[PDB]
Amino acid sequence: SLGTYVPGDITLVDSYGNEFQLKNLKGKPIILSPIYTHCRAACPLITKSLLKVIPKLGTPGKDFWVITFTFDPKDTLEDIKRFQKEYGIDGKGWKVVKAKTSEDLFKLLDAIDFRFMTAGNDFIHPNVVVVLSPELQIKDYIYGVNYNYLEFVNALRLARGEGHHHHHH
Repeated sequence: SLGTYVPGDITLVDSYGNEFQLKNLKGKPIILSPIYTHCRAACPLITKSLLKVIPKLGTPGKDFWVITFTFDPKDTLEDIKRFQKEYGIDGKGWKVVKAKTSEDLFKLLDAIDFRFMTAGNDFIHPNVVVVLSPELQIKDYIYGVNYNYLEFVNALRLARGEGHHHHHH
């Protein structure tokens, strides 16, 4: 939900096995990309679209964090490491992570209003990237699988508390 905060005490584990809490990433805007590693449909499209827009915007780990996270609670460290290598993701400025426990997973998905449902061996789910402020406030949602530059620039400005002086609020 726009304007609400993602809980900072969510524990994530990166594709190198490093554990951290979401609050550890405070200080820069955060681009969050929910996927599952065995998706051969939407998630590669989302991730490939991100690979094409992110370099226009800045340097992950410096200007903002990028966090690809799996919502499939059966994905293990091996799965997220495989996903990272597949897309050439650096793994540090742009991380591929999983939730430590189901509570971490619920809490994250609940905060960003994301729900999924089983469809045979796949999941049905929305295509979304969430942009957070440096304090973990949800500032924008970008939907679909074919991202444009301007929408991301605008989202990052909102994340930084910028691009508002054209209007009295």
